Amino acid sequence: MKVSIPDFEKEGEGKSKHVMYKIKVKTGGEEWAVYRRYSDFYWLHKKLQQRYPELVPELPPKKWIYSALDEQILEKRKQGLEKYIQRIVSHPVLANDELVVSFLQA
Repeated sequence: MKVSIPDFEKEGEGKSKHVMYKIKVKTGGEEWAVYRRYSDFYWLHKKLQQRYPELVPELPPKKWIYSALDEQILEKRKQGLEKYIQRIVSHPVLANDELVVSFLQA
């Protein structure tokens, strides 16, 4: 399983600016995308860390981000979340964990 995060996207209203990260997932000759917020990654991390504290990599940190205004902050978070999820899928045991399978397919 090969994963990457080519882009982030802002979805919603104007008052509920939320940022979602587009995760591109390849396995065999199949490819699809899922969209996930930082808070989705944070929940995944906390639950995985309970199961496999030895294997879970460092998650990019929580931040006060004003209005999602700062794209420079978002580009760095995108990059960090990409390294994070790549590291997860590099461990067969995590890649096959039901949480991760759901995270990457739902």
